[PDB]
Parts: sequence; C-alpha cells; structure tokens
Amino acid sequence: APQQINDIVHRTITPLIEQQKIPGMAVAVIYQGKPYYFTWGYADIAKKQPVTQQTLFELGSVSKTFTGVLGGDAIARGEIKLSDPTTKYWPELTAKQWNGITLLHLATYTAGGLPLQVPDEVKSSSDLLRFYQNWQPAWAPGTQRLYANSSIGLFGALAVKPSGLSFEQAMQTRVFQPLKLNHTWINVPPAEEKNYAWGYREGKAVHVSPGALDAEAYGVKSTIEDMARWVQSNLKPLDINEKTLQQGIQLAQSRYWQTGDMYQGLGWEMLDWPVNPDSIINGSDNKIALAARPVKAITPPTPAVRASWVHKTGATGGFGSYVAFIPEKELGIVMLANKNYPNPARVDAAWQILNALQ
Ligand SMILES: O=C(O)[C@H]1CC(=O)N(c2ccccc2O)C1
Repeated sequence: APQQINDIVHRTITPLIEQQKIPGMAVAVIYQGKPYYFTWGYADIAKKQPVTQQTLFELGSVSKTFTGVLGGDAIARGEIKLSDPTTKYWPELTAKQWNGITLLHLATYTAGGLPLQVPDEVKSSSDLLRFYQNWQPAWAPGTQRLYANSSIGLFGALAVKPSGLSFEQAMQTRVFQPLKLNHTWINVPPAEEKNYAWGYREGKAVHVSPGALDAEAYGVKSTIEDMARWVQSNLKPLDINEKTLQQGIQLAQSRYWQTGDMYQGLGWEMLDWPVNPDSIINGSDNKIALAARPVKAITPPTPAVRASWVHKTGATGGFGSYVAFIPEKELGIVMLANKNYPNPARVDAAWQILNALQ
C-alpha cells in the first residue's frame, strides 16, 4: 500500500480497537479505483481464527443500502414506481390508514411512524399482515422521518413482487452476481461457514437471530473484499454494464427528503461535502432508538450529488459496520467489526482516514 494509506489507517484503527475492545476488524480504503485491505485480531476467539480478507461479517443495517439499490433496479426495470401506493403490491392491506402511503414513504422511513422493529412475536406471514393492518400512524404520510426496519423492510419485500422472485433470489440475480459479489450472502451457505465470524456481545459469541423481514432490513453478510467492491460500484455507477443496475444505484443516491444536514436516499444517507464529523454524528441515527424528525420534501428529488458524504451504519447484536464514500474524490472506506461499538467512534475514525487522503 502507499505509505500515507498504511499510516493513517493503522494510526486511526489501532487505538480504536484498543479503546473499544474490538476482537476483530477488517478495513478497506478505496482510493481512485483501487482497494487497500487491513485486518486485525480474531473472527473467532475460542478457535483462534484470525480476521482475513475472506471472513464474513454481519452488516446489519448496511444491508439497507443493498435493499435500496435492488428497489432502484426494480424501478429501472419498470416493475415498480416509488409513487405507487403500498396497496398496489399488497391489496390485502385494506386498513384505511394506508391510503396515501406510497413505496417512497416505506423506502425512506416517512410513512408516519412505522415501528423501528418488527415484534419477535411476528413469526408467520399472517402475523405480518396483522401487524401492518393494526399499526396506527401517529403522523400523516411524508411529514416526519422515523428510521425503521419495518418501513424499508416492507419496501424491500414489495419491490420484488412483480419480478416473481423471492427477495433473496432477486438480490442474488440482480445485484450480487452482476457486481461479482461472490462472497455476499443473505443466508450463509455451509461452504462459507468456516469464514463466518462470530459477533461478540458482553463477551459471548453471537450471530443474528432470524426475524420477520430480516433479509430486507439487516440480513446481509459480506467480506471486506466484496464490501470494497460494493463501495466502488456505488462510487462509480457509470462503470456498471447492467443498465437497470447502474440506474438503480443512481436512484438510491437521489435526495428525497431533508432533515437537518442529512438527505435521505434509498438505504444510503447523504450530507454535503465538506462536512465535519460532529455534523455527521448529529445527522445520524446512532442507535435503533426513537428519533422523530420533521422532514422537508425535495420536490423533485435531487439526482446523486458527487460532492457528498454518502454513508450507512449497521450494528447487529454482535457486530458493528460502517460504510462511507465521497464520489467526487473517488474515495471510500469500509469498517467491519465483530463487536457493536458506538457509532460516533466509527464516524470519527472514518472521517479521520478519508479527510487525510482527500
Ligand atoms: O444502523 C445502525 O447502526 C443501528 C440502527 C439499526 O437499525 N441497527 C440494527 C438493528 C437491528 C439489526 C441490525 C441493525 O444494524 C443498528
């Protein structure tokens, strides 16, 4: 690696690992079309398995970027429209409160306060219909943003309905395979289990538990190499050969709503570059905990802005993930860890590395 990249990464990440007691970490810096990889510590403490460029980490809510892009691809295919009523793809959602709630609202957390989590009690598909039918919005659609799994999770499931493919099949066929993400999984196959890192919560080894709409909201697992490739694909979508996928990526980075300094895309979230870490942290949902914010509609949505800090945080019970890139500087970073550590620390470290290299 160029020494500047080596130095800034190691001098930032090593103290982070010490401070946060992170068992294992993988980092990719993408610089002008080139990835550079760095690994520390353990994927599995008990079995003394090191973190490599091949170990799988739970992305958690970074999965929402994949969901957003798949949704964008479906739009590009002419299969769905973000202006479509939710009921067009789920006509059994007949409860009145759903009148005026569009796929856009679901994708962007602006439906009127859909819950952050689907209850663990929701185990069947009839349970799921009951859940959405009985849900009572506190706000009119498109007035407030409330970050929620049940919102974008539903968007994901409905976005693939015209295709006739399962969410997993659609994601594999339309996003993973064309982008050569051959070690990215919604369900970790037996063949790749040796590479699947354990998460660590309160010193215990843990993996994400199954739940309703998990694949769509927080279910993707990936390597540092595939994630670097994912960032590069989103940094430079014009290089992508598949027309609808190229367009899908562009639609995910469109600015649909503004709350404070942050603009909501499909999965991705954006702020204007230059920006300081304290403004990024303030424009972030640091935990899955209620933060209701009035939104201003961007009418019509601004197409992907090159001078943006584009990012997403993710954190299952035992993992902490972060992805950020600045399109206009051909610069990106992926941070994958098998401990859920505070988001501000992730943002601080990512900014420190990217600011030095830009
Ligand atoms: O995005 C984040 O960093 C928070 C917010 C969120 O939805 N998280 C989350 C919650 C449940 C499963 C996976 C997750 O990533 C963690």
